[PDB]
Amino acid sequence: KVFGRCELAAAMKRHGLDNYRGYSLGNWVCAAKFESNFNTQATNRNTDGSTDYGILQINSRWWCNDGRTPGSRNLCNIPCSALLSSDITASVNCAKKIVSDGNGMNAWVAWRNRCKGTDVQAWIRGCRL
Ligand SMILES: [Cl-]
Ligand SMILES: [Cl-]
Ligand SMILES: [Cl-]
Ligand SMILES: [Cl-]
Ligand SMILES: [Cl-]
Ligand SMILES: [Cl-]
Ligand SMILES: [Cl-]
Ligand code: NA
Repeated sequence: KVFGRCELAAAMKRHGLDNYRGYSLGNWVCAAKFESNFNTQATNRNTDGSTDYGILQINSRWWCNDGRTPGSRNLCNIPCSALLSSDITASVNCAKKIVSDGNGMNAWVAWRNRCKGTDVQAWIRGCRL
């Protein structure tokens, strides 16, 4: 599913992401825009043989099992295909583990390079939340 900006903001708010570990909702929308272009089906293969899955491009080396990433962990305890669902619940629950891990949202390279230190409130402007 390809989400609208406000539709996704509302879904993330209902799943408890607004101010989760201090990150306002605009941060999560900005990250999703630049990671996946708001497309739950996005996949991208990395040089190391790991793959990034879904709206928040969660990586198979640490967070999910795709059956093809040797010596990988599955810290979210989910098949990576669960992250491509139109229901963002599995992605959100896994993102909460990731952002609690010590690096905060710096774990998302697109957030660090394209969202961090920008006016992220702009991503939820105009939305009925
Ligand atoms: Cl947009
Ligand atoms: Cl915000
Ligand atoms: Cl694997
Ligand atoms: Cl594991
Ligand atoms: Cl699994
Ligand atoms: Cl959803
Ligand atoms: Cl933090
Ligand atoms: Na894995």
